[PDB]
Amino acid sequence: GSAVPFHGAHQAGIATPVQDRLHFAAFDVTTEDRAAFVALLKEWTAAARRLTAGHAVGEGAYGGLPEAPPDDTGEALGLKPSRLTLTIGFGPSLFTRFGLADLRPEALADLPKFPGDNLDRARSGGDLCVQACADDPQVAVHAIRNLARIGFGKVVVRWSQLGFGKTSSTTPDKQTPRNLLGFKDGTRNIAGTEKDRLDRFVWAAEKDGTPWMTGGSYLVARRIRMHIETWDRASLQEQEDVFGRDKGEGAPVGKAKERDEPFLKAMKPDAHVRLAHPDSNGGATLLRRGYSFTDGTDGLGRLDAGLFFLAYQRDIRTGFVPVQRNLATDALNEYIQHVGSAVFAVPPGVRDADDWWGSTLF
Amino acid sequence: GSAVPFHGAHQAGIATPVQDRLHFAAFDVTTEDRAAFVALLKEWTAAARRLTAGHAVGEGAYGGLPEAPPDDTGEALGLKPSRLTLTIGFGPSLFTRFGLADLRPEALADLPKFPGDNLDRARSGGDLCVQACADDPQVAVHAIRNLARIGFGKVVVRWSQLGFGKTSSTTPDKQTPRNLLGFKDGTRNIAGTEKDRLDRFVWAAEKDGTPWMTGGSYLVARRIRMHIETWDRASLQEQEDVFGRDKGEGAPVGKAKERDEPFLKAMKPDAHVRLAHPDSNGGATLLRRGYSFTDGTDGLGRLDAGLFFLAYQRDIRTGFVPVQRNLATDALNEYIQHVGSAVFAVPPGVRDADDWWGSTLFG
Ligand code: HEM
Ligand code: HEM
Repeated sequence: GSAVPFHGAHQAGIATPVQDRLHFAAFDVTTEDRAAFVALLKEWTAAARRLTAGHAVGEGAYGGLPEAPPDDTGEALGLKPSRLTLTIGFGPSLFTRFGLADLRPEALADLPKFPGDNLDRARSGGDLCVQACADDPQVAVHAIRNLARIGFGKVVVRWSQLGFGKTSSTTPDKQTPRNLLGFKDGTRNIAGTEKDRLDRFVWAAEKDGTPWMTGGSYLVARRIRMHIETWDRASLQEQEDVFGRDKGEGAPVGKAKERDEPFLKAMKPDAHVRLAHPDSNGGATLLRRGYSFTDGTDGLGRLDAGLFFLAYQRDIRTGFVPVQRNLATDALNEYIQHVGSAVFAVPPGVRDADDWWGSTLF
Repeated sequence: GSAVPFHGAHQAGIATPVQDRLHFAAFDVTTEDRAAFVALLKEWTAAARRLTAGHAVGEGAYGGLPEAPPDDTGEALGLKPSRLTLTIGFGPSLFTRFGLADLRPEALADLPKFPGDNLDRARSGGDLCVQACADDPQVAVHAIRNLARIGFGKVVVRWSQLGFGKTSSTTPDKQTPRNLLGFKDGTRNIAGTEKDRLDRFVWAAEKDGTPWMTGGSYLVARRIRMHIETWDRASLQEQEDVFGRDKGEGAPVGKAKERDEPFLKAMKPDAHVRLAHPDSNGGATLLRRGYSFTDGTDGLGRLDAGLFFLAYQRDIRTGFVPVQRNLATDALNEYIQHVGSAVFAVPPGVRDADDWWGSTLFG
């Protein structure tokens, strides 16, 4: 139930241990006034310092003037911080406003079309995002609700996604979680303790060509539907061949333990792990941080199920793009469909109590 | 603790301790064959015994014949029982099948239309329900996903709702939870410790008129959306006046502590507590066991959030119906809308290892 520090060289919510719950929101900007937008970023930063420490925003949830609406909506009263992190990102579309066109980073690349894509335009894109992660869903909803309220008249919610359980790991010392296909997901990631790998593959550097982004990262979000009727009638051998790992232990084919290193040539040529591995992609490595979702039934007698896939990287052109291109022949494609997509530049950390989200850009 | 016993005179998940998470599903029946349906109830009961003890269904999630589909879909491997309870109920529409029309309980009453209802037919009704409650949401979802799979060809999923209450790892057991309006919710309820009040207000008795239902109960489910952004623009005073309790402590007006008994005359005439209180309703008293929901945002950017209201009672005609009728003028109506509804008869418990869900009805 402890707090995660809000200040640092980088934003929290990336290398941080993965929390149980997600509430992700994408917002579009409705004001043309640069000064008013800056004022919003500062007020949001102040609220975030309170929320991540388990305190109410502004003057509190009660005990003010009877005739005024309370500053905080009150539904997190008496709850612990619950490892709340709040991570902000800026979409490519933001850079068409406030005279920012020449500051759009080259590494914030638009994604190509991929075979099999069926993207819903209303649950794609966005001028900006807030990723709220916490171990308590009520704490995460409270944060998003209060930020949206503060932003009334300057930003609107475009789309949101809740994640009921994690399907990722930045802590290899702890149990790896399972996705809704029943396999462990997160074994070969980047750990929060691997400082050299984070510097090489995740954090943007000064030399990369965009000074304001130094210490930030780039985020790809993909909403992926799972064809669970089709999957659940597949044989055990079929399921294991798709991935290249066994279902029970999650060991590479032929080996005994989860964390034994894969031997790729024993896997089928279209196995997911074989196609996604760094050695198959010229060394390209990602930090995966996604969550499972279910949004009701599909209207055809079945549960809906999916995975909200989140990846962080130093450059979209050298991280997600080459790996997803290599997945064109993946055996997994028979059982999934990408139905939503967004990219964001995630700025550097808030250094201290006088700093604010986006200060290096504005 | 870690597990809740499955066997009993009553089904678990009613009077047993309230768990942190819900997955509620309504099912429609696609078979006309009574024997095939009974076979399904037996298979489902066997699966439920496994699930509630933290074991995989059938022969397991791995290690069988490579060329067969696994019996269990595998996403709960490595998790704990998590206090899972599975509670089954039968809707009025089931009793038009299998020759059961003369065994529908009179206490399983159809609800009247109430003022301001805006019910979505696709998220209403259903022949059957399973209420899955657990501390870990993946344990609850895995239960529903595997029951639906076992039943494929005889039942389909009509509608499904996820919900949340407190997170017990971080929040004391004695603290009342808050709903998404920021008010404490559950102060004056029937507790699972109150054996006599359960016998009076919750469990069906033999003399009530339907022998197969003795030790069962009746469930009303209402999906209630909150107009969150309108509520959040109301003054503190307006919010407190709507309920008749203060927001910080949750005490009745003119009192000091949450658990102080209310003085109804100090509240406004259309305050929610005043209208809902048993003394306003001829002594009618309910067991509330609902969960908050947040599904996402709608097409206008508004939060799709609310309360998935669940009430158990000895008779729908003397429990939910009188109380909800008395809320016709509730000040809360400005901020909520009922958008889904269903009613179920929840049979008695599974007595021992040879018994099965629905045995008193089917024989
Ligand atoms: C519903 C979609 C997906 C499922 C169910 C899934 C499942 C898995 C599983 C079970 C593993 C093996 C355990 C592990 O090392 O984490 C894995 C590995 C991996 N996946 Fe996926 N995945 C999906 C989508 C994607 C996407 C879209 C990408 C990237 C474009 C991706 C990239 C990776 C990578 C890089 C690995 C690690 C390979 C290695 O270095 O050994 N996955 N995935
Ligand atoms: C979104 C919908 C609702 C909200 C936000 C809500 C909220 C509350 C709150 C804050 C209390 C006071 C604390 C407590 O004793 O639990 C309360 C009490 C109560 N509510 Fe509601 N409620 C809702 C809907 C309903 C409905 C549909 C019914 C019944 C048909 C109902 C019946 C009651 C009862 C019986 C009490 C206890 C009164 C007493 O004996 O003091 N509520 N509700």
